[PDB]
Amino acid sequence: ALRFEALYPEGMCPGWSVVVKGKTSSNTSMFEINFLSHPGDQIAFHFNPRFASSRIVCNSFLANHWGKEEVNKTFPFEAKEPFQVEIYSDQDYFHIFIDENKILQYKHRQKQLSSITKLQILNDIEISSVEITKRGLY
Amino acid sequence: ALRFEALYPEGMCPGWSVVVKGKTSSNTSMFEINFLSHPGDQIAFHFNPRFASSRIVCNSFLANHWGKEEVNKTFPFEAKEPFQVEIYSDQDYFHIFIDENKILQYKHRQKQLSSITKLQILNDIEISSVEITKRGLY
Ligand SMILES: CC(=O)N[C@@H]1[C@@H](O[C@@H]2O[C@H](CO)[C@H](O)[C@H](O[C@H]3O[C@H](CO)[C@H](O)[C@H](O)[C@H]3O)[C@H]2O[C@@H]2O[C@@H](C)[C@@H](O)[C@@H](O)[C@@H]2O)[C@H](O)[C@@H](CO)O[C@H]1O
Ligand SMILES: CC(=O)N[C@@H]1[C@@H](O[C@@H]2O[C@H](CO)[C@H](O)[C@H](O[C@H]3O[C@H](CO)[C@H](O)[C@H](O)[C@H]3O)[C@H]2O[C@@H]2O[C@@H](C)[C@@H](O)[C@@H](O)[C@@H]2O)[C@H](O)[C@@H](CO)O[C@H]1O
Repeated sequence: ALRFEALYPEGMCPGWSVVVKGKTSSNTSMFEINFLSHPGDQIAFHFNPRFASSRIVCNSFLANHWGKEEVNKTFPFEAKEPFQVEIYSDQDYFHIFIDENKILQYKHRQKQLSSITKLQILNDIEISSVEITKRGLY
Repeated sequence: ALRFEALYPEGMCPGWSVVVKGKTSSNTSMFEINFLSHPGDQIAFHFNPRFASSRIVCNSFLANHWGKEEVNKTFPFEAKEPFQVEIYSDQDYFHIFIDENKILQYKHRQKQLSSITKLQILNDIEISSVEITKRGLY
């Protein structure tokens, strides 16, 4: 189920942060935050915390296929407890912070960063806030 | 021109805050922030700062007609200068704060508040941030 979508047609990458606060409803489901590129609604970045297995799966869906999964060594979420996830893009990575701690980086596979105009948040997350902010590049 | 859209299908009213930060590009154009209700994409609240005339026009577009304009001349904007607009809904009004000053309140005309699932930001605004927060008091 779609919980939140945002569209910024001029392209929200690189140099933008998405900050999502919320918590899961279940102990053993999952949610995803996807960054989609236009045209095609390809998934440039899929961030998928899976609470049954305590694994964060990251991937891209390009040319009608999922690529190689990048699975983080740790799982800094707790089911049913509030978290903050920030995803910030630079020229080379999506950088993921959870509760203000740097957790992982994911190298861009879709290189056409300015085509990433759409954010979707799906499945088991009760959102308390979404912030989309133009940070720039440092 | 659509600059930003957000969809929150469970309803973002009442008790949510939307904070928009940005600046205009022109000295004498205009932008609008619209809260839309589903089904129908009716405009529950249209917030339209008009820089040529220094007037904030507020209205609703329901049953295929604009209603009575509620116009504020406080116009605490300056062309090309960063601003912060916060729109917070309670059970009775949309409350508007600009640069942390309360400017106006607008009584709900669309009474089906939970049907307000969509935010659109159009025309002459260069967005630097959009934040959408439940329990908009915090
Ligand atoms: C079984 C399969 O086809 N793939 C397994 C991997 O699961 C997919 O992992 C992807 C990330 O690498 C996505 O998370 C994907 O789900 C998303 O995409 C699909 C379309 O592909 C749907 O839109 C989902 O709604 C969306 O979340 C995962 O596939 C889904 O879950 C699988 C377990 C399976 O039930 C699929 O049918 C379902 O679409 C899995 O991570 C990997 C390791 O276990 O094994 C692959 O086989
Ligand atoms: C001329 C007219 O039809 N209406 C005048 C008022 O202008 C409209 O004001 C509305 C709020 O009360 C909206 O701001 C509207 O613009 C929005 O909606 C229209 C569709 O109705 C379009 O989608 C626009 O893109 C959108 O911003 C205003 O109408 C627009 O501006 C007018 C000046 C005119 O050019 C219209 O054709 C255009 O749609 C105006 O504020 C009022 C002042 O007294 O006079 C009304 O007649």
